[PDB]
Parts: sequence; C-alpha cells; structure tokens
Amino acid sequence: GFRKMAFPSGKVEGCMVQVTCGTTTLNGLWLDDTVYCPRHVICTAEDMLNPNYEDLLIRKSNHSFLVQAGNVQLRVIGHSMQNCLLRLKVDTSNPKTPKYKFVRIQPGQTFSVLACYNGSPSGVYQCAMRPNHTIKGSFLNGSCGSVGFNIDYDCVSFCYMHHMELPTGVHAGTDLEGKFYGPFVDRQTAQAAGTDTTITLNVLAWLYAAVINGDRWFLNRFTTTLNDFNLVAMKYNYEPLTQDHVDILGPLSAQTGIAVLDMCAALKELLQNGMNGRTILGSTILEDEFTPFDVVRQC
Amino acid sequence: GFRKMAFPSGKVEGCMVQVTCGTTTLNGLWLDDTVYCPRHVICTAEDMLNPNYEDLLIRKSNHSFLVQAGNVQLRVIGHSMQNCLLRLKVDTSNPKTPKYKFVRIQPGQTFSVLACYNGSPSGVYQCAMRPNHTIKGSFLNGSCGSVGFNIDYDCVSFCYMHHMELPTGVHAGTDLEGKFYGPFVDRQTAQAAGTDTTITLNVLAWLYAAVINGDRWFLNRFTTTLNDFNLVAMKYNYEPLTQDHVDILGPLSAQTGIAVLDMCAALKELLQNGMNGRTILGSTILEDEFTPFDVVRQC
Ligand SMILES: COc1cccc2[nH]c(C(=O)N[C@@H](CC(C)C)C(=O)N[C@@H](C[C@@H]3CCNC3=O)C(=O)COP(=O)(O)O)cc12
Ligand SMILES: COc1cccc2[nH]c(C(=O)N[C@@H](CC(C)C)C(=O)N[C@@H](C[C@@H]3CCNC3=O)C(=O)COP(=O)(O)O)cc12
Repeated sequence: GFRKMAFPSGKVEGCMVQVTCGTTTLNGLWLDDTVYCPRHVICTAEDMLNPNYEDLLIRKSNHSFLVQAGNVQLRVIGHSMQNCLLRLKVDTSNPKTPKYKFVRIQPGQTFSVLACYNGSPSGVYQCAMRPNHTIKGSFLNGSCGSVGFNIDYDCVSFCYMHHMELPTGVHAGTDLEGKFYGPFVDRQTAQAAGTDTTITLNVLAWLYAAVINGDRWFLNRFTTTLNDFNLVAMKYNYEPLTQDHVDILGPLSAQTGIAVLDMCAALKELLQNGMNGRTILGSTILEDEFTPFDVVRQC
Repeated sequence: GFRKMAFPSGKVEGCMVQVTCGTTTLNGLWLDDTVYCPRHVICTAEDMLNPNYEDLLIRKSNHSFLVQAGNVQLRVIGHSMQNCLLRLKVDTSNPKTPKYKFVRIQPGQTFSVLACYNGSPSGVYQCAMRPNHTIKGSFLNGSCGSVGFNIDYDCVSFCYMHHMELPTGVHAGTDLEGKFYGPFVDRQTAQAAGTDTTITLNVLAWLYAAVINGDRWFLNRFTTTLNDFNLVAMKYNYEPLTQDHVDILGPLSAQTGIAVLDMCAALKELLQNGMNGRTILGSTILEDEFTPFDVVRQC
C-alpha cells in the first residue's frame, strides 16, 4: 500500500487565474489583491532569445494585461516585477484566499503540483525537488504559472511556480519570490541541468519501507561508518548522508530494529554489486522520491 | 514525463463531513440535504463480528447521529439505510454541492480517491478497480467513508465509498448506492477476493504512452493474432483481449502508427523474455492502472 499521494488541491484551485498579454496566455496565482505569474508573459517569441525585461515592462500598461478568474475579468490596478515574477495588483481581493506562506523548497523534499491550462486545473501529482534543482514533472504547452505546494494544518505553503522545460525533459521554475531554483534563466537558451544525483535519504526510506513490507533480502551484517558510506555513495552519484539525515531516519530505524548505519551498509552493497535481477518492492530500481515522512505516514 | 495524475479534488473536498454514532466516527459525503456514509458507523466492536443492521438501526433515532461539517454541526432530520450505506437527511442543503452523478465503475477503470480522516481531507491519489473487485489503495484507520470519483467538465462522477481492508492489504467498498464491489460484506470477518489478473487493455495503452512520449525500444517487426496473443495472455495471468478492446485502442494506434496487433506482439515478447533490466516509462514493471482514456487526456 505504498503510493505517492498529493495534498488535496481545493485551496489552491480557488486561487488559479489566467493571465494574457497579447498573444501569450498562462496561469497566475491570485492571493488577496495580487496576482503572481511568470514574467515571460510580457514576452514575444522574438523577445525570448535575450529579453530586456525592464525595457519590456516599462512599455506595458495595466490595460495590457487581461486577467480572468473563471468567468469574471479582473482589472489590473498596478504592476511590478519581483525577480522572474510579475506582481499584478488587481481591482478585487480573492474571497477564496487561504492562509498561506511562501517557502523555498530544498533538494530532496517533495510537493504537490496542480497542473493547470488556461487558468483551469487539470490534475494534481506529487514530485520532488531534485539535487540538481530540476523537477521530473508532467507539463504540456500552456502549463507555465502552475504552482507547487504543501499543506500543513490549514495553511498552504507555496514553493514552486513553473517556467520552463529543459532539453532533457525535466522542468525548472521559481519560488513565489521569483528566484529560480538552480542556475536557470527565463529565456530560450542552451542551458542544461547539472549532473543529477540520487536522493540517498529517500532511497534509505524506501529500503525501510521495503523491510516493513516483509522484503529484506538485501540486509547484511557488514558495518560502515558514515564517512566510509559517504565516500562510496559519491562514487555512484548518490548524495552523501548528513548527521541530520541519520536522525531523520531514527523513527524508521526503531520501528524496524535496523540501525541506520546498518541500512547504509545494505545500500552500499546494492551500489557495488547491483541487484542481480532481484526486485525490491517489485522494482529493480531504487526509488528516491519517497521521503521518510511518506513512509511513516503510510507505515 | 508521464505520471499517475489525480483529478483536482476541490469539488469533493467541499462535500466531506464527519459522522459520529457513539464512540465511532467516520467520513460522510454531503450532497444537497443528505449525508451518505457507511452504515457500520452505527456498530460497536461486538456488533461488527456478525451484525444485524436492520436491528441496530431500528434502535437509533436522528439524535443518535452527530454530523459535523467543519465547525458547524448539522441537524439530522431523518435517516434510512440503502444497502450498506446510511442516508441521513439534514436540515441544511450543502451550498458547495457540485453537479454530480452516481456511477458504478467497471473493472479496469480508474478514478481518484480523496483520502479523508475525521471528515478532513488528507490526500488524493489515482487508482484502478481491479478485475477481482478490490482496489490497491492507501487507507489507514479512520478513512472509512472516503470517496472515489472522476470529473468530466464540471460534473463529479462518484463511484466508490471506502469500507474495509482485506487481510492482503487491499481495499473493498461500495458504489454510492451502497452496493459492494465484489463478493464482500460489511462485517469484521476475514474475507478473500478472487485471484487477480493484469488489465491487458491498460498495459497496451501504457505501451502506447511510452511510444508517444519517448522510447520505442520494446517494439519489434513481428505481428500476432488476437487468438494467438490470448494464448500467451492466459499463461501469464493477463485478461484476454477482445475486439471491442481493440476498437478502443484505435485512436492510440492511429496517432502512433503501430497497429494494435503489432503492439500485442511487442507485449508478448516483453512477457516471454522479461524486460532484461530495461525501463519503459521510468518503470521496471508493466503498468496496468492507466486506461486508454487516461493516456489520451495526458498525451
Ligand atoms: C530554445 O528554447 C527552448 C529550447 C529547448 C527546450 C526548451 N524548453 C523551454 C521551456 O521549458 N518553457 C517555456 C518558455 C521558455 C522559453 C522560458 C515554454 O516555451 N512553454 C511552456 C512550458 C514548457 C512547454 C512544455 N513543458 C514546459 O514546461 C509554458 O508554459 C510557457 O510558454 P508558452 O506561453 O506556453 O509558450 C524552452 C526551450
Ligand atoms: C478481524 O476482522 C478483520 C480481519 C482481517 C482484516 C480485516 N479488515 C477489517 C476492516 O477493514 N473492517 C472495517 C470495519 C467494517 C467493515 C466492519 C474497518 O475497520 N475500516 C477501517 C478502515 C480500514 C482500517 C485500516 N485500513 C482500512 O481501510 C475504518 O476506518 C473504520 O473503522 P474505525 O472507524 O476506524 O473503527 C476487519 C478485518
């Protein structure tokens, strides 16, 4: 019964709008009297090679932006730029605005994406911020402005806004203060992601889940120090494990009676010898987007 | 990128309530002026072993039901049993009632589940009705009354309400008329489902999904007959393929350009020789919980 789950999306659906600037349309996020969207909405295809966004913006007026919340048209009172985001002040304050916060997600953590097209929600799914600051998403044309989030209690933490697809098929975007994750820039360019690495904390959580499921062929009685495990991990493009990660795994360690460093010695052997066709939780590939929190929450 | 995706759950979240009867609480679905929930809310531990629900319900009155829609308590005006569901009439009609229908879904079809606890939505995910009429869901204690659904245009098709977990960890429940899917009954007894099989139609749709987005490595130049493929299907516990199924795969066959019986030959090879450590859509197993409809909508 281990599956990826998304947070319920209703609180975010109530904030999704459409923003149109001439020929280009995309999604924006309506909280109180401000609408947030990618700033490349003001761009033409010609402007996309090397845009001067401050120039492009001064040449726009409030009336240049068509903002539609479903049926209603909203009147843009003012506009400003915040990093790679446009902030549109609007006539009307969103009655559906939830309690919210803007957070910067860290590599390895997960969030739900509400994929939207023309301001209309289309689907929800879970994904993770990769170590190389991309996300392996599902985005078609028209998805820019779609938002990633977590929900704790009744408060929505917005963490991601979609901007771009890279030639490798992965996706890039910003936090809700308009700062890109990673070295990417909002212009058509030859940019490519760094070498991705595997989220070791999450592979270890997945192995604990596999043991909880009654799968423990990979266990052994070797010992490893944290330092010696980290040296092998990096050879195989796995992220090194920090002290904090070891403590994050404490609850799963106690539930299974497998010491964290002993699970690390199990993983070290999988890296060095491969699986030899055997499966773990049905797969020959080590899953790395299930967090320790996901495992404990589903037991 | 190709992921399992759930419908946005906003329209369903507005319908979720909490129903308590003595010391037992679960989720209910509030549409217009009636609340639907599993009838075993009226049960105790001793009753759950072999209950007579007609007897237990004649002994209750409207006062015996506390229905909470967030902060507000709704007053129960009437009550009746419909198969394995209770129907509670309440004085207030739900203003957030969407356009909706009750549908009984067929084996092989998919839907989203809004997993709820104490009337509070907790997560959303996609799953399928298995050929043996169970679902492989993620349901913890307190999730009874959680609902499965699809959305088309603005209309919510409710198809599932959650009732129980089988010893194997799969889940069983009813349609919104209260009739169980499968051979199960709502008593605290150990119950077996029939032997499951793989949903062939869905594996084929997913192979088309792989061709549309990305890899064709598993394709070959051969062909098979419907009858000769089904001979391979039975040996591997796959559902036999019919002509109607082939008619369904028409549009996917046209967009990709691979005839349906050619894709069957590719599948027969994958079953006979395994995947030799290769991956098809980031997966090392043949995924069978995407319908043809799901693939087209996501492309
Ligand atoms: C030379 O240029 C390229 C070369 C090779 C690969 C490339 N990839 C991207 C990109 O990733 N994204 C943006 C614009 C870039 C130029 C800033 C886009 O082009 N379309 C989508 C998002 C995309 C669409 C499919 N999946 C997505 O994530 C929007 O949502 C907003 O753009 P639209 O208003 O719909 O045109 C540009 C690019
Ligand atoms: C000894 O008998 C058994 C043997 C072997 C397997 C068994 N399985 C069940 C079962 O599932 N029983 C229903 C109660 C009815 C059908 C009689 C139930 O327990 N449902 C849970 C949700 C479940 C809990 C964990 N995952 C879920 O899906 C509630 O949430 C409501 O119960 P509570 O309100 O929490 O007390 C009984 C049983």
